[PDB]
Amino acid sequence: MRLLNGTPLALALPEAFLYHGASVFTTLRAEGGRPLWLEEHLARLRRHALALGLSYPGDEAFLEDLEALLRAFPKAPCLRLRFTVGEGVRLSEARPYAPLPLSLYREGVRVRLTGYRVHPDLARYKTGNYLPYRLALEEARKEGAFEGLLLDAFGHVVDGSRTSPLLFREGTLYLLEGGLEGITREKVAEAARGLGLRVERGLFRPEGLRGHLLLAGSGVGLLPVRPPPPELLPLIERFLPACY
Amino acid sequence: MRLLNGTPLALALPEAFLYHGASVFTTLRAEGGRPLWLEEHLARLRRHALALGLSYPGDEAFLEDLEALLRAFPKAPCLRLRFTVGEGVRLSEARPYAPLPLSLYREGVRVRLTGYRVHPDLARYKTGNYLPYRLALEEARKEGAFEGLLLDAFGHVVDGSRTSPLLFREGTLYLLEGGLEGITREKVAEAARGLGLRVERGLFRPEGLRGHLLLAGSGVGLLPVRPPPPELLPLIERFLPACYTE
Amino acid sequence: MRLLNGTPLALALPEAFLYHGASVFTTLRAEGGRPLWLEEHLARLRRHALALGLSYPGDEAFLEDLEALLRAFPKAPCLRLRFTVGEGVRLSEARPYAPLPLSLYREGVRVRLTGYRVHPDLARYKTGNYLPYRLALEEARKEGAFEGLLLDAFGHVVDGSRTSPLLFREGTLYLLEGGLEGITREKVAEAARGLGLRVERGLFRPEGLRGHLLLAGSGVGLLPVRPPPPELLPLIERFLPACYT
Amino acid sequence: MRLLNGTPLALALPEAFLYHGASVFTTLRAEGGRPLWLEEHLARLRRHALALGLSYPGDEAFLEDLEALLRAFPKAPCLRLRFTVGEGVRLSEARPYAPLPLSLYREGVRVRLTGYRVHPDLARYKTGNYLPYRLALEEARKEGAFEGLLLDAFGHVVDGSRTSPLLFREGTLYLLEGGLEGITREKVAEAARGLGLRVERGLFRPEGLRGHLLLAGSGVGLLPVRPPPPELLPLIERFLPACYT
Ligand SMILES: *Cc1c(COP(=O)(O)O)cnc(C)c1O
Ligand SMILES: *Cc1c(COP(=O)(O)O)cnc(C)c1O
Ligand SMILES: *Cc1c(COP(=O)(O)O)cnc(C)c1O
Ligand SMILES: *Cc1c(COP(=O)(O)O)cnc(C)c1O
Repeated sequence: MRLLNGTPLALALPEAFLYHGASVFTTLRAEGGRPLWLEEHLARLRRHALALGLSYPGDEAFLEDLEALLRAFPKAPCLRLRFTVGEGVRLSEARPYAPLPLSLYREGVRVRLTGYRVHPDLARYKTGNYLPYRLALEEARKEGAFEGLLLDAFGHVVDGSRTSPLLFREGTLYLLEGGLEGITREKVAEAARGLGLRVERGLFRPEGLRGHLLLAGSGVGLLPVRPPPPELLPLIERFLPACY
Repeated sequence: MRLLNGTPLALALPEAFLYHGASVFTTLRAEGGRPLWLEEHLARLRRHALALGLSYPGDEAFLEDLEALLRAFPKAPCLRLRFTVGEGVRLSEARPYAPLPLSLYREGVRVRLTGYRVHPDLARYKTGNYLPYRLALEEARKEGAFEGLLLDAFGHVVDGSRTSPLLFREGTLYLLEGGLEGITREKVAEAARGLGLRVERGLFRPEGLRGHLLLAGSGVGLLPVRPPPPELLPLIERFLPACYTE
Repeated sequence: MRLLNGTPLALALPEAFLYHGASVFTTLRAEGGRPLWLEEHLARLRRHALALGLSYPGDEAFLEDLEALLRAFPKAPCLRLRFTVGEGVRLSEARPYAPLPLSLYREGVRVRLTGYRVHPDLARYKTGNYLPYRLALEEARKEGAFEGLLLDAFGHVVDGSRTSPLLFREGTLYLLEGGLEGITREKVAEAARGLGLRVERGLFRPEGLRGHLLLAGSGVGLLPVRPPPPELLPLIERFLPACYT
Repeated sequence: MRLLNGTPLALALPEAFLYHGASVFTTLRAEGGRPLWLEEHLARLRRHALALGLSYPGDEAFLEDLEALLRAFPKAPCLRLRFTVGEGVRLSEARPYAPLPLSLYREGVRVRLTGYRVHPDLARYKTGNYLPYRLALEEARKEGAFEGLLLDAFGHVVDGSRTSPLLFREGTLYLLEGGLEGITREKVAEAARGLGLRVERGLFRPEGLRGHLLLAGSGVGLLPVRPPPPELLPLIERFLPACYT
């Protein structure tokens, strides 16, 4: 017997999935009824599932799900999509996307460096064990900061709770190493190279983070921390959600 | 809109609970209708919930649940119970308990040391972020072992996937630090003192594990790794689940 | 008094060089009497010596040793040269180069990912503290592989025991950071860009080694791990040791 | 062919020993001709050699060397000895011990905390890859510190260049983890338990080194950093080298 808030509760989702965070996921934005970088997301999700010993449902199954989801909210310019894989479980959902105010891309947001660490074994996978990231964001919100930053076991700053951090300093856009290989950040790097900007990767500690931070992710595009450097205005423009 | 395996889904539990493993829990054994260390489990569960910013629904609600569960199994020699807290979630469940073979407590089990780590910030809490522990047990079982052991960031051996490791050498019982403070382990410590055994806590590296390993947990009692020494027979007896056919 | 294998011995070398691995070095290939990338090798040896507080004997001294070594092996199609610097020690040596079976450049070799680590302070320098590299190669050879790969303290795969690893995917060549800045790897990178390929540098975890691996160094040129990707065929040709004639 | 400073040098020592720091070693003190803790030193040298794939030649080969060495000091003053093992290499040596000023065992010495790291794999062994230690000691000596301390990859303080650190705080003697398990430090730990003191191992950061630091090593015995705490006076006296009368 199993009770939820006093009331008997039946089956539905497997225990591993519900009780143990035993899943991998990804989140995409759809714009004009077209998901951004669908292939990249499915290729990553498949890699993550396989690395954690989950069967991947196959692209066709997700494409099928997408046929229904894309029409779920006809009055919204954009959608937030989530694709989630667990043993016995393909969970695909959609909700209206609510863009940040444009003024946040012009004026920038704040970040909070937290003391929370990524998992040494899971940090490179987008998994249901998300508490360290949720906790980091909770800490950040406690100061109205937009994003919280996490560390590895060595004290490097390696990730945001839901965005990938970049640092612009000297003449150079740096991608912080050590965390999730974010799709948005790789596209940003690609676009920055495409514009003749200097792009490099590096492992950073908090004391090395001098210059302008930015945050990339499927939920936000490219979001500057504090007022952006002028050199990156066009790069930010290019990744602004098309949702106004 | 949500689809489960292609078919629409009216989701019963909150998003974060399912998607983020955002929960704390505890698992208890009941013997002949009586829950073991109920006070300690509810104390820990509240402590873990408060540490992780999750609303605790109160002892009474859980004790209400408990009566119902116990009523559903009036004949069961033993039960495994589980109490889980998330935001907007009070989950309480019970199912028949089945013991390990009695010989295991005499002849002992195998462990496998794995390369999986606990989370630096959540290791002390019993949370829904339980994947490393799953992976550790999966590795152990692949290798024909009963339990998989996990490391901290520095390579200390700090936990089992669902049991708490102890080391016994000469006349002292060591509790290995850096993992979950298991309730069973603390009880085992308590009983060992009462036996005229000394008890110390420390951080141990694999090579520091000289002596007899044992495993403590709510689901097993106290289980020796390999045959136990007779200095521990008393302790093994005391914690052996009272759950074999009448 | 010092006994070597029971026999009293007056040390020809200073204790630091011998007991403590206190040296920097480089190994070059000479092809038909001409050293490959001599300028690069000597500039790096100087940089490394100075970085570690070792006095550098000057290029002219090694140039003189080089000629002396060349004179000694007038027939050899290729030579393996080692120039080593320690305090009060210039050591220059040569032996005939032993070319790999030519088919390895077509069929590729195997690598073994090992658990050996490079040193946090010395990974960037080519030093006589070389035991972790030898141990990695030992393990690789015990497992039937050609090269062993080493990690950094953080878990990235950052080096091979005597070659620099490269990863090709999609249409970009990645140089693995964290280990020695090899001369051959830099040359391959420059050549790859000239062939129209994108080149990127990053720290990679073992798990992240998706695509084709290759190995670069003065001892091998550019050697593929398993059969190469088509895109890199011209680079394998360009860097092939000219040592089969 | 090898050239040493332009002059042909004859083989003598194998490449791995010579160029790669591929050795394990231990250093002993002898007082009146008998080496302290000879069995422990030899047992450890054997374990270190085996762990690193180096053939250990047997205790008797070193004992034969020892007899040869002792023959050349009939006077039997204190001796500093070193036993070194590489592949095809057994090196044994002895020279007069140089005692520290007696005053240092009551006054204590200074240490310098360096940024040099130990090697992740080799920190637990006493090997020829000794450059980080050398470098740490050189830094210490620039400011008149007796010893330089080294870190691990996390920033823990895990060893001295040639001595093992201990920390005494409340009434507990701590052995700093992460470096070589010194013979002297284990002996000290044993004697400390016999005095009814508690002894624990701990992994320490620089912040956490509050209390009395001490250094243990086959050369120095037990050597305090700053004046020592009274509880430890008997241990300093037990381990003070018998090389002053
Ligand atoms: C999703 C996520 C990101 C951003 O990745 P994208 O693929 O750009 O959406 C960054 N960090 C963490 C921890 C994430 O979960
Ligand atoms: C539950 C659990 C234990 C055992 O704790 P008890 O309170 O004795 O039941 C040990 N390790 C882990 C990881 C656990 O989840
Ligand atoms: C010498 C060496 C290489 C190869 O470098 P090159 O300069 O290309 O010859 C690669 N890795 C290690 C560890 C080396 O010592
Ligand atoms: C030799 C040594 C010590 C001291 O060891 P003993 O066995 O006590 O002589 C401490 N640290 C390092 C790095 C050493 O090499």
